[PDB]
Amino acid sequence: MRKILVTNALPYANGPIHMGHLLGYIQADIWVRAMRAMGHDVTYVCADDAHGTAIMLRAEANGISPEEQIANVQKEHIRDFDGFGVHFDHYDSTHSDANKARSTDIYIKNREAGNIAVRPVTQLFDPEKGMFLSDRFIKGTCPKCKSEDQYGDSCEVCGTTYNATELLNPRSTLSGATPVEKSSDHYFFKLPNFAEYLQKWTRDEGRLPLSIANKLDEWFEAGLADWDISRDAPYFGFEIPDAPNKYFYVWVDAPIGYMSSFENYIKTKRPDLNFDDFWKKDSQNEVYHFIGKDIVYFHALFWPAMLEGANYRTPTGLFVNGFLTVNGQKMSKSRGTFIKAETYLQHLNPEYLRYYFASKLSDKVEDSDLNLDDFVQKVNSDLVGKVVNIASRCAKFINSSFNNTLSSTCAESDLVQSFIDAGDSIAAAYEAREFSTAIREIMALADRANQYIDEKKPWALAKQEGQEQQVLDVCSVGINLFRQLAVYLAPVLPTLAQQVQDFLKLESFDFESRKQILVSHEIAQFQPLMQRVDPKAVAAMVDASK
Ligand code: MET
Ligand code: NA
Ligand SMILES: [Zn+2]
Repeated sequence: MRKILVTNALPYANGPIHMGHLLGYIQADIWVRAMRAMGHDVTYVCADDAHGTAIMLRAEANGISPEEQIANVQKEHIRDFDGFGVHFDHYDSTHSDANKARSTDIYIKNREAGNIAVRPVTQLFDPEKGMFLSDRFIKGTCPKCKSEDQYGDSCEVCGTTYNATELLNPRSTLSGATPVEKSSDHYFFKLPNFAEYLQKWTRDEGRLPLSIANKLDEWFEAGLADWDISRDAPYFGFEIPDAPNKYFYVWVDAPIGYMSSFENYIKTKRPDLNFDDFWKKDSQNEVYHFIGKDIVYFHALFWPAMLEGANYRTPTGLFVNGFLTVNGQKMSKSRGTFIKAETYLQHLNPEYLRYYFASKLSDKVEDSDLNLDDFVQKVNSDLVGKVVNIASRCAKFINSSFNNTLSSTCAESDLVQSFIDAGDSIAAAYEAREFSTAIREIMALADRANQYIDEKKPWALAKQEGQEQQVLDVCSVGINLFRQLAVYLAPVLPTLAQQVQDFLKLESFDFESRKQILVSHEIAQFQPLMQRVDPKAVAAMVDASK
């Protein structure tokens, strides 16, 4: 009865999608597809994160306006997401008019509720560029440990936090020039007004993964502070109402893009839904954000406080994932492991990576390692050599000898029913984001199917007097077992699933449809459904990434 709204983190419009970021997008897409295959009403949206100084820097580097820069990168991101089967219902932009309006609405409601303060602050200013400098565009000497080259917010060597004005001998990263100190009025969101609210919110059952417990404990012990939400002109972003020449910091309007992408989606595709159905405080529907562990603070503290302050509902849960390593090391251009999503697609089948990720993904916030030799072996053994070969080895006889038509009865009803009944556990694993468990359970079923075929030996039956019906019965069971496997893998391998729908002539492929055992059922001529992963193609991708 409850409908679900799901998002992925919004990528910045300042560069391409890389293979490491695909982990969370593929995780979310698998979940959405599996939940839909189980009959849930799931809406799935994303958008480009379009604002901020970093995006202005890229635009100028590329000789174009910010508006043309974000238009270019949005098309690139959509291209890459689509290439990996990450299919959103809608892909928008934080620059949209819908997001401008909702940003103003949330700000003004918070301002009138008492959650906004304005005050003059001392800020570093680049005199060459005529720009006030935010913390990530200032470097200097940490006042505590005296280490060079630290940004304006905190030191990586000793961990001290500070205002950028406490750095010794600072520099602007925009020009290298020495900044000067000036005054600028800044707008602050009064996050401390929500300390007790968030201490309860972050600990509600299902809101956050259990591992984030200690990380939040640190955060609440350290104490919440007013959040600086304004940026001075020049800034590519939304102007703050009644604050001339002041803009919302990109992170204010970025999560609002979740609302606005959804809002623009339902305006064309779900006339049965309205915005309040998901975002009014009395909503009975669910909202989930898939996000990396590096942005949990924005999503677990800033975001629900801003929503609560504006009388909107808050996310039901944050699904948090770790990072991807490659061959047991951080991804580097020098090792050719900082791989653009576009480069992978120029050399390899995307469903290789969907499967490999699924076989390792769990509900835990952990880093996943992509060992490239293991990637080749795992995908080839599991999919090409085991799962797809079950169809091949059974279809061989049905296509060649039995007019492409499965037997009129199921000769192993209990065995097939046992594969059907295993769907309940597989569905529960997908829903719990325990993808590695779902894959293991499916592969255990594939082993049982090969065990059955090996026991019956259709190749021997085809060479024995009078066993024609038994060859057909056995191969028909094998195809039915394969069909169950492909239904269960469909959230992970949607293209393979479409191909199996064509091969088995099946219009429906959701979980309910699997209860229909195929009998007297014409199938198409079998053709290979997946090529093996070629190690040279993997190496060509690595070499193209150096
Ligand atoms: C509202 S999610 C925004 C995520 C941000 N663009 C990032 O890359 O970290
Ligand atoms: Na995980
Ligand atoms: Zn330090």
